[PDB]
Amino acid sequence: MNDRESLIQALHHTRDRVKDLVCSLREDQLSVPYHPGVNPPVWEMGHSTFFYEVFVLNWLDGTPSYDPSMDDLWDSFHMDHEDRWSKTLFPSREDTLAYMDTIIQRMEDRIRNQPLTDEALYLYRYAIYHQNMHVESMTWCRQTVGYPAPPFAEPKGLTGEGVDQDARGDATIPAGRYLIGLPANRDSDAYATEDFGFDNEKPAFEVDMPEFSISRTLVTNGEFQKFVEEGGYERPEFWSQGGRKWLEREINLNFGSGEPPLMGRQTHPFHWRKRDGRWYERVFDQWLPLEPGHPVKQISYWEAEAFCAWAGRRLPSEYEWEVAALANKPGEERRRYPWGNEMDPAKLDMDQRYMGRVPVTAFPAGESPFGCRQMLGTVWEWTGNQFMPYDGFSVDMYPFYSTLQFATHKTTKGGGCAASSMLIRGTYRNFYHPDRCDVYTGFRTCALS
Ligand SMILES: [Fe+3]
Ligand code: NA
Repeated sequence: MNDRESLIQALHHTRDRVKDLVCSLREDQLSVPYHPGVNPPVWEMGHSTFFYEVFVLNWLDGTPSYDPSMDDLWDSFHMDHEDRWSKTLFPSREDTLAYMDTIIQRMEDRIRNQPLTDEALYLYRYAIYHQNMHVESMTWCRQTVGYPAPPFAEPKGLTGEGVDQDARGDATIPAGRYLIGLPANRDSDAYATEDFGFDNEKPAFEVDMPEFSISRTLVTNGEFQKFVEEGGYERPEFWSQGGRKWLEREINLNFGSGEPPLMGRQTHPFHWRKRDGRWYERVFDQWLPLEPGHPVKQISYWEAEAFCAWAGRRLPSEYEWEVAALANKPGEERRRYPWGNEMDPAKLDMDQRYMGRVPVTAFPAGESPFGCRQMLGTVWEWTGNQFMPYDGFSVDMYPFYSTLQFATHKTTKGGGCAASSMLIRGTYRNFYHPDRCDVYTGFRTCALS
Protein backbone atom coordinates (compact mmCIF):
# COMPACT_ATOMS: atom_id res chain seq x y z
CA MET A 1 0.00 0.00 0.00
CA ASN A 2 1.61 3.26 -1.23
CA ASP A 3 -0.55 4.35 -4.14
CA ARG A 4 -3.63 6.42 -3.31
CA GLU A 5 -5.56 3.99 -5.53
CA SER A 6 -4.64 1.02 -3.34
CA LEU A 7 -5.73 2.93 -0.26
CA ILE A 8 -8.99 4.14 -1.78
CA GLN A 9 -9.75 0.65 -3.10
CA ALA A 10 -8.94 -0.76 0.37
CA LEU A 11 -11.17 1.83 1.98
CA HIS A 12 -14.06 0.73 -0.23
CA HIS A 13 -13.59 -3.06 0.16
CA THR A 14 -13.64 -2.56 3.93
CA ARG A 15 -16.81 -0.46 3.98
CA ASP A 16 -18.58 -3.08 1.86
CA ARG A 17 -17.57 -5.84 4.26
CA VAL A 18 -19.10 -4.01 7.21
CA LYS A 19 -22.23 -3.04 5.26
CA ASP A 20 -22.70 -6.62 4.07
CA LEU A 21 -22.23 -7.83 7.63
CA VAL A 22 -24.97 -5.69 9.23
CA CYS A 23 -27.61 -5.28 6.50
CA SER A 24 -27.68 -9.04 5.72
CA LEU A 25 -29.11 -9.45 9.23
CA ARG A 26 -32.72 -9.04 10.32
CA GLU A 27 -33.81 -6.53 12.92
CA ASP A 28 -34.52 -9.36 15.36
CA GLN A 29 -30.91 -10.50 14.86
CA LEU A 30 -29.22 -7.12 15.36
CA SER A 31 -29.27 -7.80 19.11
CA VAL A 32 -26.86 -10.72 19.43
CA PRO A 33 -26.94 -13.17 22.37
CA TYR A 34 -24.56 -12.02 25.08
CA HIS A 35 -21.12 -13.74 24.99
CA PRO A 36 -17.84 -12.41 26.48
CA GLY A 37 -16.08 -12.60 23.09
CA VAL A 38 -18.66 -11.02 20.78
CA ASN A 39 -19.90 -7.47 20.39
CA PRO A 40 -23.08 -5.95 18.89
CA PRO A 41 -22.59 -5.57 15.12
CA VAL A 42 -23.85 -2.01 14.86
CA TRP A 43 -21.49 -0.91 17.63
CA GLU A 44 -18.52 -2.38 15.75
CA MET A 45 -19.55 -0.32 12.71
CA GLY A 46 -19.67 2.85 14.83
CA HIS A 47 -16.52 2.14 16.86
CA SER A 48 -14.47 1.25 13.75
CA THR A 49 -15.61 4.48 12.04
CA PHE A 50 -14.85 6.61 15.08
CA PHE A 51 -11.18 5.55 14.84
CA TYR A 52 -10.94 7.44 11.53
CA GLU A 53 -12.37 10.57 13.11
CA VAL A 54 -9.93 10.36 16.02
CA PHE A 55 -6.63 9.20 14.59
CA VAL A 56 -6.89 10.65 11.09
CA LEU A 57 -9.36 13.50 10.67
CA ASN A 58 -9.14 15.33 13.98
CA TRP A 59 -5.50 14.23 14.38
CA LEU A 60 -4.26 16.03 11.25
CA ASP A 61 -6.80 18.81 10.67
CA GLY A 62 -8.63 19.46 13.96
CA THR A 63 -12.05 18.72 12.46
CA PRO A 64 -14.86 18.18 14.98
CA SER A 65 -16.81 14.95 15.34
CA TYR A 66 -19.94 14.07 13.39
CA ASP A 67 -21.79 13.90 16.71
CA PRO A 68 -19.69 14.94 19.71
CA SER A 69 -22.22 13.35 22.05
CA MET A 70 -21.09 9.87 20.98
CA ASP A 71 -17.38 10.55 21.51
CA ASP A 72 -17.46 8.55 24.76
CA LEU A 73 -19.80 5.76 23.66
CA TRP A 74 -17.68 4.68 20.70
CA ASP A 75 -14.43 4.64 22.70
CA SER A 76 -13.38 1.07 23.55
CA PHE A 77 -11.44 1.96 26.74
CA HIS A 78 -14.45 3.79 28.21
CA MET A 79 -17.57 2.01 26.94
CA ASP A 80 -17.60 -1.28 28.90
CA HIS A 81 -18.71 -4.52 27.34
CA GLU A 82 -22.04 -5.19 29.05
CA ASP A 83 -23.57 -1.74 28.58
CA ARG A 84 -22.81 -1.94 24.82
CA TRP A 85 -26.04 -3.91 24.28
CA SER A 86 -28.19 -0.81 24.92
CA LYS A 87 -31.01 0.19 22.56
CA THR A 88 -31.41 3.75 23.89
CA LEU A 89 -27.77 4.88 24.02
CA PHE A 90 -26.74 4.13 20.44
CA PRO A 91 -28.18 5.13 17.03
CA SER A 92 -29.99 2.89 14.60
CA ARG A 93 -28.57 0.76 11.83
CA GLU A 94 -29.80 3.44 9.43
CA ASP A 95 -28.04 6.37 11.08
CA THR A 96 -24.87 4.44 11.92
CA LEU A 97 -24.59 3.39 8.26
CA ALA A 98 -24.91 7.01 7.22
CA TYR A 99 -22.18 7.96 9.71
CA MET A 100 -19.85 5.42 8.08
CA ASP A 101 -20.54 6.52 4.47
CA THR A 102 -19.89 10.14 5.50
CA ILE A 103 -16.56 9.48 7.21
CA ILE A 104 -15.54 7.10 4.41
CA GLN A 105 -16.08 9.89 1.89
CA ARG A 106 -14.31 12.38 4.17
CA MET A 107 -11.39 9.93 4.25
CA GLU A 108 -11.40 9.57 0.46
CA ASP A 109 -11.47 13.35 0.03
CA ARG A 110 -8.38 13.85 2.21
CA ILE A 111 -6.42 10.99 0.62
CA ARG A 112 -7.05 12.69 -2.73
CA ASN A 113 -6.94 16.43 -1.95
CA GLN A 114 -4.22 16.57 0.69
CA PRO A 115 -0.47 15.83 0.47
CA LEU A 116 0.65 12.22 0.83
CA THR A 117 2.93 12.94 3.79
CA ASP A 118 4.46 9.85 5.38
CA GLU A 119 2.50 10.88 8.50
CA ALA A 120 -0.81 10.79 6.63
CA LEU A 121 0.10 7.48 4.94
CA TYR A 122 0.93 5.86 8.31
CA LEU A 123 -2.32 7.08 9.89
CA TYR A 124 -4.31 6.21 6.72
CA ARG A 125 -3.09 2.61 6.84
CA TYR A 126 -3.43 2.24 10.62
CA ALA A 127 -7.07 3.33 10.69
CA ILE A 128 -8.12 1.16 7.75
CA TYR A 129 -6.39 -1.91 9.21
CA HIS A 130 -8.23 -1.29 12.48
CA GLN A 131 -11.60 -1.56 10.75
CA ASN A 132 -10.48 -4.83 9.17
CA MET A 133 -9.70 -6.02 12.70
CA HIS A 134 -13.38 -5.47 13.46
CA VAL A 135 -14.38 -7.16 10.20
CA GLU A 136 -12.82 -10.37 11.60
CA SER A 137 -14.47 -9.98 15.01
CA MET A 138 -17.88 -9.44 13.34
CA THR A 139 -17.39 -12.56 11.25
CA TRP A 140 -16.62 -14.85 14.18
CA CYS A 141 -19.46 -13.33 16.15
CA ARG A 142 -21.74 -15.12 13.67
CA GLN A 143 -20.06 -18.43 14.34
CA THR A 144 -20.26 -17.93 18.11
CA VAL A 145 -23.93 -16.96 18.27
CA GLY A 146 -24.88 -19.41 15.50
CA TYR A 147 -26.07 -16.87 12.92
CA PRO A 148 -25.91 -17.62 9.16
CA ALA A 149 -22.52 -17.28 7.45
CA PRO A 150 -21.56 -13.92 5.88
CA PRO A 151 -22.85 -13.33 2.34
CA PHE A 152 -19.32 -12.86 1.00
CA ALA A 153 -18.10 -16.20 2.38
CA GLU A 154 -17.56 -19.68 0.91
CA PRO A 155 -17.53 -21.64 4.19
CA LYS A 156 -17.87 -25.02 2.43
CA GLY A 157 -14.15 -24.75 1.69
CA LEU A 158 -11.75 -25.70 -1.10
CA THR A 159 -13.49 -28.46 -3.07
CA GLY A 160 -11.50 -30.53 -5.60
CA GLU A 161 -8.06 -29.52 -4.28
CA GLY A 162 -8.66 -32.21 -1.61
CA VAL A 163 -5.43 -34.16 -2.31
CA ASP A 164 -3.14 -34.13 0.77
CA GLN A 165 0.18 -34.99 -0.96
CA ASP A 166 3.52 -36.15 0.55
CA ALA A 167 4.69 -32.62 1.43
CA ARG A 168 3.97 -33.70 5.01
CA GLY A 169 7.19 -33.87 7.02
CA ASP A 170 9.58 -31.88 9.17
CA ALA A 171 12.11 -29.22 8.17
CA THR A 172 15.42 -28.98 10.01
CA ILE A 173 16.18 -25.26 10.27
CA PRO A 174 19.96 -24.75 10.30
CA ALA A 175 21.32 -23.08 13.41
CA GLY A 176 22.77 -19.57 13.07
CA ARG A 177 21.97 -15.89 13.55
CA TYR A 178 18.64 -14.63 12.22
CA LEU A 179 16.75 -11.33 12.17
CA ILE A 180 13.48 -10.96 14.11
CA GLY A 181 11.21 -7.96 13.85
CA LEU A 182 10.91 -4.64 12.07
CA PRO A 183 12.93 -1.40 12.39
CA ALA A 184 11.77 1.22 14.80
CA ASN A 185 9.85 4.10 13.28
CA ARG A 186 12.40 6.70 14.39
CA ASP A 187 15.24 4.83 12.63
CA SER A 188 13.59 4.24 9.23
CA ASP A 189 12.40 6.62 6.54
CA ALA A 190 10.10 3.81 5.29
CA TYR A 191 8.22 3.66 8.58
CA ALA A 192 5.04 4.42 6.58
CA THR A 193 5.82 2.14 3.65
CA GLU A 194 8.25 -0.79 3.48
CA ASP A 195 8.88 -0.75 7.27
CA PHE A 196 5.28 -0.29 8.43
CA GLY A 197 4.26 -2.23 11.54
CA PHE A 198 2.62 -1.97 14.93
CA ASP A 199 4.52 -1.41 18.14
CA ASN A 200 4.53 -5.14 18.99
CA GLU A 201 6.78 -5.86 15.96
CA LYS A 202 9.42 -3.26 16.84
CA PRO A 203 12.34 -2.76 17.48
CA ALA A 204 14.19 -5.41 15.44
CA PHE A 205 16.91 -7.61 16.91
CA GLU A 206 19.17 -10.53 16.05
CA VAL A 207 19.01 -13.96 17.66
CA ASP A 208 21.44 -16.88 17.70
CA MET A 209 18.95 -19.68 17.11
CA PRO A 210 19.71 -23.38 17.73
CA GLU A 211 18.77 -25.79 14.99
CA PHE A 212 15.21 -27.15 15.17
CA SER A 213 12.64 -29.07 13.09
CA ILE A 214 9.04 -27.88 12.58
CA SER A 215 6.22 -29.70 10.82
CA ARG A 216 5.75 -28.47 7.27
CA THR A 217 1.99 -28.96 7.79
CA LEU A 218 -0.55 -27.98 10.40
CA VAL A 219 -2.13 -30.53 12.69
CA THR A 220 -5.20 -32.00 10.98
CA ASN A 221 -8.57 -33.11 12.34
CA GLY A 222 -7.66 -36.75 11.73
CA GLU A 223 -4.59 -36.56 13.96
CA PHE A 224 -6.52 -34.76 16.71
CA GLN A 225 -9.24 -37.42 16.44
CA LYS A 226 -6.82 -40.11 17.63
CA PHE A 227 -5.88 -37.99 20.67
CA VAL A 228 -9.57 -37.60 21.51
CA GLU A 229 -10.25 -41.32 20.93
CA GLU A 230 -7.26 -42.40 23.06
CA GLY A 231 -8.96 -40.58 25.98
CA GLY A 232 -6.88 -37.40 25.91
CA TYR A 233 -9.51 -35.20 27.56
CA GLU A 234 -9.77 -37.81 30.37
CA ARG A 235 -6.06 -38.60 30.98
CA PRO A 236 -4.86 -35.64 33.11
CA GLU A 237 -1.25 -36.74 32.54
CA PHE A 238 -1.16 -34.74 29.30
CA TRP A 239 -2.70 -31.53 30.67
CA SER A 240 -0.93 -28.79 32.61
CA GLN A 241 -2.10 -26.93 35.70
CA GLY A 242 -4.11 -24.36 33.76
CA GLY A 243 -5.16 -27.10 31.37
CA ARG A 244 -6.50 -29.33 34.13
CA LYS A 245 -8.43 -26.33 35.51
CA TRP A 246 -9.75 -25.37 32.08
CA LEU A 247 -10.89 -28.99 31.65
CA GLU A 248 -12.85 -28.94 34.95
CA ARG A 249 -15.19 -26.06 34.03
CA GLU A 250 -18.96 -26.27 33.44
CA ILE A 251 -20.17 -24.57 30.26
CA ASN A 252 -23.24 -24.52 28.03
CA LEU A 253 -21.99 -27.04 25.45
CA ASN A 254 -24.95 -26.03 23.23
CA PHE A 255 -24.07 -22.35 22.72
CA GLY A 256 -24.79 -21.06 19.22
CA SER A 257 -26.57 -24.31 18.38
CA GLY A 258 -30.17 -23.11 18.62
CA GLU A 259 -30.82 -25.87 21.20
CA PRO A 260 -31.55 -25.32 24.89
CA PRO A 261 -28.67 -25.01 27.35
CA LEU A 262 -26.72 -28.14 28.18
CA MET A 263 -24.13 -27.62 30.93
CA GLY A 264 -21.07 -29.80 31.33
CA ARG A 265 -17.35 -30.28 30.87
CA GLN A 266 -15.49 -30.28 27.58
CA THR A 267 -14.52 -33.66 26.14
CA HIS A 268 -13.87 -32.75 22.47
CA PRO A 269 -13.20 -29.51 20.58
CA PHE A 270 -16.18 -27.29 21.49
CA HIS A 271 -17.43 -27.11 17.89
CA TRP A 272 -17.22 -30.89 17.24
CA ARG A 273 -20.03 -33.45 17.67
CA LYS A 274 -20.44 -37.16 16.89
CA ARG A 275 -23.58 -38.11 14.89
CA ASP A 276 -24.23 -41.86 14.55
CA GLY A 277 -20.51 -42.53 14.70
CA ARG A 278 -19.43 -39.75 12.31
CA TRP A 279 -17.64 -36.64 13.61
CA TYR A 280 -19.36 -33.39 12.55
CA GLU A 281 -18.43 -29.69 12.76
CA ARG A 282 -20.71 -26.68 13.19
CA VAL A 283 -20.17 -24.25 10.27
CA PHE A 284 -22.29 -21.25 11.32
CA ASP A 285 -25.93 -22.43 10.98
CA GLN A 286 -25.16 -25.88 9.49
CA TRP A 287 -23.56 -29.01 10.89
CA LEU A 288 -21.25 -30.33 8.15
CA PRO A 289 -18.95 -33.37 8.19
CA LEU A 290 -15.43 -33.19 9.54
CA GLU A 291 -13.04 -33.73 6.61
CA PRO A 292 -9.93 -35.49 7.95
CA GLY A 293 -7.17 -33.70 5.99
CA HIS A 294 -8.43 -30.30 6.96
CA PRO A 295 -6.71 -28.44 9.83
CA VAL A 296 -8.12 -28.53 13.34
CA LYS A 297 -9.40 -25.04 14.26
CA GLN A 298 -11.13 -23.19 17.13
CA ILE A 299 -9.13 -25.02 19.81
CA SER A 300 -7.55 -23.72 23.02
CA TYR A 301 -3.90 -23.43 23.98
CA TRP A 302 -4.52 -26.16 26.56
CA GLU A 303 -6.06 -28.51 23.97
CA ALA A 304 -2.95 -28.14 21.80
CA GLU A 305 -0.64 -28.48 24.82
CA ALA A 306 -2.06 -31.89 25.72
CA PHE A 307 -1.89 -33.06 22.09
CA CYS A 308 1.80 -32.14 21.92
CA ALA A 309 2.39 -34.20 25.07
CA TRP A 310 0.44 -37.23 23.88
CA ALA A 311 2.29 -36.96 20.54
CA GLY A 312 5.79 -36.48 21.98
CA ARG A 313 6.17 -33.14 20.17
CA ARG A 314 6.37 -29.49 21.28
CA LEU A 315 4.98 -26.09 20.45
CA PRO A 316 7.26 -23.57 18.64
CA SER A 317 8.35 -20.21 19.95
CA GLU A 318 7.36 -17.10 18.00
CA TYR A 319 11.03 -16.56 17.06
CA GLU A 320 11.35 -20.12 15.73
CA TRP A 321 8.10 -19.44 13.84
CA GLU A 322 9.33 -16.23 12.23
CA VAL A 323 12.67 -17.84 11.33
CA ALA A 324 10.93 -20.87 9.78
CA ALA A 325 8.56 -18.53 7.88
CA LEU A 326 10.74 -15.73 6.48
CA ALA A 327 14.36 -16.94 6.95
CA ASN A 328 15.64 -13.36 7.11
CA LYS A 329 19.25 -13.13 8.23
CA PRO A 330 21.10 -9.96 9.30
CA GLY A 331 22.77 -8.23 6.37
CA GLU A 332 20.97 -10.16 3.62
CA GLU A 333 17.74 -9.27 1.81
CA ARG A 334 14.47 -9.21 3.76
CA ARG A 335 11.02 -10.66 3.04
CA ARG A 336 7.71 -9.74 4.71
CA TYR A 337 5.79 -12.73 3.29
CA PRO A 338 7.09 -16.33 3.06
CA TRP A 339 6.94 -16.07 -0.76
CA GLY A 340 8.60 -12.62 -0.93
CA ASN A 341 7.47 -9.00 -0.47
CA GLU A 342 4.47 -8.82 -2.82
CA MET A 343 1.00 -9.82 -1.67
CA ASP A 344 -1.22 -11.93 -3.93
CA PRO A 345 -4.48 -12.78 -2.09
CA ALA A 346 -4.51 -16.17 -3.83
CA LYS A 347 -1.57 -17.70 -1.94
CA LEU A 348 -3.27 -17.91 1.46
CA ASP A 349 -6.64 -18.69 3.05
CA MET A 350 -7.62 -15.24 4.18
CA ASP A 351 -10.09 -12.40 3.38
CA GLN A 352 -13.14 -14.34 4.69
CA ARG A 353 -13.60 -16.94 1.97
CA TYR A 354 -12.76 -20.62 2.48
CA MET A 355 -12.80 -20.08 6.27
CA GLY A 356 -10.38 -22.83 7.19
CA ARG A 357 -11.78 -25.75 5.18
CA VAL A 358 -8.67 -26.16 3.01
CA PRO A 359 -6.33 -29.19 2.76
CA VAL A 360 -3.31 -28.65 5.00
CA THR A 361 -0.93 -29.29 2.07
CA ALA A 362 -2.56 -26.70 -0.23
CA PHE A 363 -1.30 -23.22 -1.24
CA PRO A 364 2.18 -24.36 -2.32
CA ALA A 365 2.95 -20.95 -3.82
CA GLY A 366 3.02 -19.61 -0.24
CA GLU A 367 5.62 -22.16 0.74
CA SER A 368 8.16 -20.93 3.26
CA PRO A 369 11.87 -20.99 2.28
CA PHE A 370 12.19 -24.16 4.42
CA GLY A 371 9.11 -25.83 2.81
CA CYS A 372 6.60 -24.92 5.56
CA ARG A 373 3.16 -24.60 3.99
CA GLN A 374 0.16 -22.43 4.87
CA MET A 375 2.10 -20.53 7.49
CA LEU A 376 0.53 -17.17 6.68
CA GLY A 377 -3.23 -17.76 6.55
CA THR A 378 -5.86 -20.44 7.40
CA VAL A 379 -5.72 -20.08 11.25
CA TRP A 380 -3.86 -18.17 14.03
CA GLU A 381 -1.06 -20.51 15.14
CA TRP A 382 -0.50 -20.88 18.89
CA THR A 383 3.07 -20.25 20.07
CA GLY A 384 4.59 -21.16 23.42
CA ASN A 385 5.61 -17.62 24.47
CA GLN A 386 3.54 -15.04 26.33
CA PHE A 387 2.85 -11.71 24.61
CA MET A 388 5.61 -9.50 26.03
CA PRO A 389 7.21 -6.33 24.66
CA TYR A 390 10.30 -6.58 22.50
CA ASP A 391 13.26 -5.07 24.28
CA GLY A 392 13.12 -1.39 23.27
CA PHE A 393 9.34 -1.04 23.07
CA SER A 394 7.79 2.35 22.24
CA VAL A 395 4.05 2.90 22.47
CA ASP A 396 2.26 3.84 19.26
CA MET A 397 0.07 6.95 18.65
CA TYR A 398 -2.75 4.73 19.92
CA PRO A 399 -0.91 3.50 23.07
CA PHE A 400 -3.48 0.94 24.32
CA TYR A 401 -3.07 -1.37 21.29
CA SER A 402 -0.60 -3.87 22.74
CA THR A 403 -0.13 -2.64 26.33
CA LEU A 404 -3.58 -3.79 27.45
CA GLN A 405 -2.96 -7.49 26.63
CA PHE A 406 0.57 -8.31 27.84
CA ALA A 407 1.48 -11.38 29.90
CA THR A 408 -2.16 -12.48 30.29
CA HIS A 409 -2.22 -13.34 26.55
CA LYS A 410 -0.21 -15.78 24.41
CA THR A 411 1.44 -14.74 21.15
CA THR A 412 -0.22 -16.19 18.09
CA LYS A 413 1.24 -15.79 14.63
CA GLY A 414 0.20 -16.30 11.01
CA GLY A 415 -3.23 -15.11 9.87
CA GLY A 416 -6.87 -16.10 10.20
CA CYS A 417 -9.30 -17.20 7.48
CA ALA A 418 -11.47 -14.37 8.87
CA ALA A 419 -8.66 -11.83 8.77
CA SER A 420 -7.97 -9.45 5.91
CA SER A 421 -4.72 -10.10 4.10
CA MET A 422 -3.89 -6.42 3.60
CA LEU A 423 -2.62 -6.24 7.21
CA ILE A 424 -0.68 -9.54 7.55
CA ARG A 425 3.08 -9.96 7.71
CA GLY A 426 5.50 -12.58 8.98
CA THR A 427 6.52 -10.09 11.73
CA TYR A 428 2.87 -9.50 12.79
CA ARG A 429 2.00 -10.57 16.35
CA ASN A 430 -1.55 -11.29 17.63
CA PHE A 431 -2.50 -11.95 21.27
CA TYR A 432 -5.20 -14.36 22.50
CA HIS A 433 -6.05 -15.68 25.97
CA PRO A 434 -5.18 -19.38 26.32
CA ASP A 435 -8.68 -20.43 27.48
CA ARG A 436 -10.44 -19.46 24.25
CA CYS A 437 -12.32 -21.63 21.77
CA ASP A 438 -14.15 -18.80 19.94
CA VAL A 439 -11.35 -17.44 17.75
CA TYR A 440 -9.97 -19.09 14.59
CA THR A 441 -6.86 -20.60 16.19
CA GLY A 442 -4.70 -23.55 15.11
CA PHE A 443 -1.21 -24.97 15.68
CA ARG A 444 1.62 -26.98 14.16
CA THR A 445 4.06 -29.17 16.07
CA CYS A 446 7.78 -28.79 16.39
CA ALA A 447 10.24 -31.66 17.00
CA LEU A 448 11.49 -32.49 20.50
CA SER A 449 15.08 -32.63 21.71
FE1 LIG B 1 -11.10 -1.43 18.22
NA1 NA C 1 -1.28 -20.01 9.65
